[PDB]
Amino acid sequence: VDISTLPRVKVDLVKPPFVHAHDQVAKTGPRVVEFTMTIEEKKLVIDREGTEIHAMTFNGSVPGPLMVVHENDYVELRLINPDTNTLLHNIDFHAATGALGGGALTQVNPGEETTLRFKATKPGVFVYHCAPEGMVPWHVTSGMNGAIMVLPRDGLKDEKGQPLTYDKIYYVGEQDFYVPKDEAGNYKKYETPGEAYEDAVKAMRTLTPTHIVFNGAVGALTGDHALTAAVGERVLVVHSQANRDTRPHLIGGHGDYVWATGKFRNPPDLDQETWLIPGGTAGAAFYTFRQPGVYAYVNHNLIEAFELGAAGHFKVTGEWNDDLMTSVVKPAS
Amino acid sequence: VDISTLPRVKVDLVKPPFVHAHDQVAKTGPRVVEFTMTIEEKKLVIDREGTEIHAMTFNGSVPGPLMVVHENDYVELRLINPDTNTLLHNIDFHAATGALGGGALTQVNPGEETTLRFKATKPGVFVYHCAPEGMVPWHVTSGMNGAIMVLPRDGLKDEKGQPLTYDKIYYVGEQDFYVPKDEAGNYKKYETPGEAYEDAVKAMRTLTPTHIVFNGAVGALTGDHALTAAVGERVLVVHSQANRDTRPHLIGGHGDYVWATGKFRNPPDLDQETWLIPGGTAGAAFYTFRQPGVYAYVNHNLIEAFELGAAGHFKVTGEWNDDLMTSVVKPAS
Amino acid sequence: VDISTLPRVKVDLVKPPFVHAHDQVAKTGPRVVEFTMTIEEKKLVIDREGTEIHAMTFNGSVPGPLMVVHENDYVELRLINPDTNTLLHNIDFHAATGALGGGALTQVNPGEETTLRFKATKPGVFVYHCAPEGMVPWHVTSGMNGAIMVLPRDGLKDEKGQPLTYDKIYYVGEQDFYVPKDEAGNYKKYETPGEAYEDAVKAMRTLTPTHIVFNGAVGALTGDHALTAAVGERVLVVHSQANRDTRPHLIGGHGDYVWATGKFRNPPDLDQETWLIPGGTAGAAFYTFRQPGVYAYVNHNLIEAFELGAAGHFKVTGEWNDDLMTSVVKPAS
Ligand SMILES: O=N[O-]
Ligand SMILES: O=N[O-]
Ligand SMILES: O=N[O-]
Ligand SMILES: [Cu+2]
Ligand SMILES: [Cu+2]
Ligand SMILES: [Cu+2]
Ligand SMILES: [Cu+2]
Ligand SMILES: [Cu+2]
Ligand SMILES: [Cu+2]
Repeated sequence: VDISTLPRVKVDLVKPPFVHAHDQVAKTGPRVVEFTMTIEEKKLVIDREGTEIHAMTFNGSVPGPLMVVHENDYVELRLINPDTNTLLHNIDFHAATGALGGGALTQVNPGEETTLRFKATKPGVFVYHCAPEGMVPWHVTSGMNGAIMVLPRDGLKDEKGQPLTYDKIYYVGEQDFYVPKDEAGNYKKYETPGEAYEDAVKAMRTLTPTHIVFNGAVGALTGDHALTAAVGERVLVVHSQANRDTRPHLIGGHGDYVWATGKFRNPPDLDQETWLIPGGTAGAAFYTFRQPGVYAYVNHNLIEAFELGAAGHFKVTGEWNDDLMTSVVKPAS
Repeated sequence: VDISTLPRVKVDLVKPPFVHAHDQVAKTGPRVVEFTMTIEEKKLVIDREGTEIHAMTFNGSVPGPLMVVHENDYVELRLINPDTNTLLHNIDFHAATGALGGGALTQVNPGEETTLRFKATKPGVFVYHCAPEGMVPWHVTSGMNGAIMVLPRDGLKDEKGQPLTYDKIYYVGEQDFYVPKDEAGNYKKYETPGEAYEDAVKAMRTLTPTHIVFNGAVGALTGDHALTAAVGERVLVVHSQANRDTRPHLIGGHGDYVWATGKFRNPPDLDQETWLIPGGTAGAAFYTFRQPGVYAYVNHNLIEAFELGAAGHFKVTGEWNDDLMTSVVKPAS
Repeated sequence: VDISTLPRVKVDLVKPPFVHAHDQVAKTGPRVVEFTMTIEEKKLVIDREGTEIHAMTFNGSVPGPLMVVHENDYVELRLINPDTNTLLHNIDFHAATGALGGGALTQVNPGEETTLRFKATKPGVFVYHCAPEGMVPWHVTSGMNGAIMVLPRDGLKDEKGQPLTYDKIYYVGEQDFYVPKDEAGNYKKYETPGEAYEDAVKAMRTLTPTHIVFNGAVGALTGDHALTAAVGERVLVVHSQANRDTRPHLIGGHGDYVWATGKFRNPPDLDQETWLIPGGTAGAAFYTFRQPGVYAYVNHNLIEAFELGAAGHFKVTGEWNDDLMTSVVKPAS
């Protein structure tokens, strides 16, 4: 088919954990969906101690923004590498077929741009990430990854074929960082990317992250940036991990319907407490809130959550249900 | 509904790997099921070398006892923290909805008790664990975790909707411990919990357990404490890991029906050799023994099993089936 | 039944990643399928640096060869330990029932052989590995593992019960090695297996592989030994990991149908980007190629893939489909 005869729609992306507006059920036929992202190398402070790294980002954030299309739409990405950056970059979409997910066709030096198009033939949530030949894990574990959601044209379905419709969606990107340490255990610091590269490789080869964070920093999804919901609201949480396994858990809730490995032609797993998202995968969990208050959303390696950073919060408004849970006798002597 | 109009039944818990008596198919309507647990901080020897730690337990055991109810029963737990303990504790049930699984409502200092009630709205096996704000992984990885089984009211079902009925059930709790080491690699030792806390945090942050054990110690489920069965018996093995992934395997057998992530509204996976239970999850495997002899039940990271402790035994009585397996020619020159 | 009345067929094994000829749909009734393997202890160079280890192999390769039978065939293995080896060995089949998978019946000193028979009662791909009491992880992580495929008698089926027929099959064995290091980080070297044993145990207990490789060495499945396919071909990739989790991914493709934990009575997961194969398991992924070119097949812990060795290639011939993917604007200033 002549792709030039199809509608074109330009998407304006938003910063995670928020997600650009879209329709769950497709209101048009197939479209070419146009996205632009600008690569930004920048310093980021990632913990409460003030540890600052040289991050590599799509569109200025870790993770990169969530892109949303429907099955059999075409994704057309303009990828810009401005001359204020110093490295070569590209992009691999796990949603795409051919050319190493796009990476073989999108190598951009500083000062260059490119436009890639692919057909989104499989529904699900998928990782995307930079992947320059020979330097792949360094770019990925510097923050250069995000996700894309390819919705079925008739939206999501439960294990019986009945519709599932979310009221809110959030995208939680989980990032393992490998900040090199000296023998005494303090984080080093480097003057150029090339001077950093060998100790970055050394640090990665330990297979022991120094930090594991949501939305780019310890505490990013807390306080004034906590996730929010109301009792009775249906929430989809998309979670990705481009390099390392994770095991999400909503403390005080469940995943009512979970696609742990993210692919919507499969029936969801029901009533999960915790789910495994393998490294290199995006998953999605659907929950209807039943109680108000603070929830923690964590990687349930609790060391990874509470020591290394992989924990955020929901603040949920509404009525308390004492049938579902109550303190019969409050703590007392 | 007026919960006061429902029957109350008091359960008397038993020490793992055994499980209190219960009915698979509910013989009554919904009930308030009353449990009591008393927290005990105690020294435990966890390996053959004599390594002794300061464990934190529910009811004196690692893991804490398996609680069993049916879907839409109410769980009413009296949690006691005697004044012979020194720390603050609480409890989070992954089966429950609201207040961080109960933790926000059950904070008990030494000398205090509390009673929590929640409705068990989802069937499955679930973790429970202590979770005091700011000190969560330390309590969990000191042994303060167990599991609860919420049976469907009409018992278990296979992938076709047909009943599955177990003859025996066992609960295997798997515990990762992080005993601090000095530079030479020997385990340290500490005079108070507060003096231990920083090196416990340091040890946890390595993400490398020093010990990974079933039922609280190397070898606990061997010898006179091996699990037992007969040929032809249907056995359910509930397995939990509150903090770290595991991959159970019955050496010489299978999981005929497995809920790897523990939730009974899902069809089981059939004929598994090995299954992944993510950290923060309980799973359950159903097997019908077909051969007598010794079996090993392991985490099939065989280093974790045979070096670090994650191995137990079954001793199975009955007839040998030479059709299923035989030595045609015994080892010989 | 009198096994002596059944047909016998002798299989002649081939070196991975290739697989001996077989029929997907069984063309005969049940058979005794006869295999022979000869254990070989040998030196292997496993990386580009020239690191040489003392490997322990079935039939001279890491992994051992893929064996293929049908459900309810009998597997009859002659296992030979020649007197040129120095250690005791045996074999455990995860496909088998009883005697620790066969290990209790197959202990062979150098200069001995044995013949084991078992009934392959469950369809799926399964690990086999050596397992000498007390030394199990050392033999496994020295390379002494492979896999066996037990096909359903009517071949593979999709999630709807429709046939799935592969045109090509490959077996990728993934091996974690634990080469002991000195304090400075260089690999040691040892003069006998007994002198190596304690530092091998020490190295294993770090839970941090030094190398993670496909088909026995860094780069083994690249260059003149890349995997091959044509556009439109249906390929099954069997992947095993006897000791540690992995997460396979075809870079530029998908797993159209995946049995991540390898057992064919279960419906496959559709459209996977990445899948988790738990340590101690074999899995299988079915894909129909749609684009030509180079693909990388990796463990999608990208550190494990590109630093530690867990990466191979496909070279795929045929026509490029610009509807599915194209460069709209090639990289340019
Ligand atoms: O369930 N909370 O750690
Ligand atoms: O299957 N045993 O390690
Ligand atoms: O998807 N490639 O790393
Ligand atoms: Cu990059
Ligand atoms: Cu990738
Ligand atoms: Cu506690
Ligand atoms: Cu928890
Ligand atoms: Cu061996
Ligand atoms: Cu095994």
